[PDB]
Amino acid sequence: QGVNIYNISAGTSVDLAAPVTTGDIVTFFSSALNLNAGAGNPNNTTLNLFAENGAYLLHIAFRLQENVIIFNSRQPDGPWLVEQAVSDVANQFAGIDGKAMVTVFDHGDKYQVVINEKTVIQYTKQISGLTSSLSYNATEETSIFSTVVEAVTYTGLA
Amino acid sequence: QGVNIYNISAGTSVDLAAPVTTGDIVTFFSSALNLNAGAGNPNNTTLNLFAENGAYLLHIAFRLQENVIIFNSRQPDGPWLVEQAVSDVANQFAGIDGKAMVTVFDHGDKYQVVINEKTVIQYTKQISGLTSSLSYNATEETSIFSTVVEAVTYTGLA
Ligand SMILES: CC(=O)N[C@H]1[C@@H](Oc2ccc([N+](=O)[O-])cc2)O[C@H](CO)[C@H](O)[C@@H]1O[C@@H]1O[C@H](CO)[C@H](O)[C@H](O)[C@H]1O
Ligand SMILES: CC(=O)N[C@H]1[C@@H](Oc2ccc([N+](=O)[O-])cc2)O[C@H](CO)[C@H](O)[C@@H]1O[C@@H]1O[C@H](CO)[C@H](O)[C@H](O)[C@H]1O
Repeated sequence: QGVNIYNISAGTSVDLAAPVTTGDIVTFFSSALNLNAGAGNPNNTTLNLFAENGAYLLHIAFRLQENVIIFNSRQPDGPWLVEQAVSDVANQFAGIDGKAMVTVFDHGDKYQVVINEKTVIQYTKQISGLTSSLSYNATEETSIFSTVVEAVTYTGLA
Repeated sequence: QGVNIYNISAGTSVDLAAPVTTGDIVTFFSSALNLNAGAGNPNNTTLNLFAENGAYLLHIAFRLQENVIIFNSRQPDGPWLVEQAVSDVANQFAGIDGKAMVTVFDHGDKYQVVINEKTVIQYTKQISGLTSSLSYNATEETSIFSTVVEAVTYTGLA
């Protein structure tokens, strides 16, 4: 078992030293929380788990203006697949201010997403595979998280 | 599976909403790092996993003056057991400044301790059982970590 730490500036991605597979965990840590950020176009912030081939295994989109969190997947150079949506952004974060954490458990055929201590969705995968890189995209203006998001992975758990 | 967050002021402990058992994980996060803190008496900082009966399942002691990290266990109202020691404190933290994280994996008959990304010890348990509370002890003067340490547990993984 191992712990890997990464620092992700908004708009960039990182390649993992250890891939995330079934039974593994990834937690994104934000040193800030701005639920009053400007409107998204349409996203304020997105967090993503990528396959080495470029596929979007899991796409987490926070949209304040639409007050919802979208979950989707997408083949390397393909169209976005079936969107799953959880309504009420601020409710998922309630209980903790000025910071936040987003955790994704890889349960084989589903991705469990947890905001702080709250389970937000049991996302049935539309695309399977090993997560080889992670990303955090947003503008320095309308992101709900800090400029740099810390990612910690817990691998080789199974 | 669930995520639980706790904030631990130095010298206090917290009771877990979800106990940590075999296959589970606990990570202590410090917002500071002072490897130049005053001498310990003999500990500068200790992090602990407790059983509900008060037993010290795992005791992690950081001693700058002795430049070593001690690992031990202790029955509720019993003597300290066999000490395990890893030498060179600062080396375990090398690579990251101003902050740190300490992770403990409960592997059934052993506790794996990881400082940041470095595995420090594969502690063979001297006392088994469920971890029901965690603590972070130190003086506001000679602690190597921040005044408040954030603890995150990942339970129900097995
Ligand atoms: C701008 C916007 O709200 N895009 C949404 C919208 O789809 C469109 C596409 C084009 C236009 N337009 O030319 O005016 C408007 C809306 O709804 C889609 C779902 O039906 C998407 O939500 C789309 O945003 C895209 O969502 C995907 C994830 O599904 C991903 O987050 C993309 O980055 C995002 O643009
Ligand atoms: C002060 C000190 O260095 N204590 C150490 C030492 O044991 C003693 C006990 C008493 C005296 N004394 O009356 O002068 C000096 C030293 O070595 C022990 C191991 O052989 C311990 O390391 C002890 O510290 C205690 O360690 C345990 C864990 O084993 C725990 O961290 C206690 O909080 C700590 O005091």
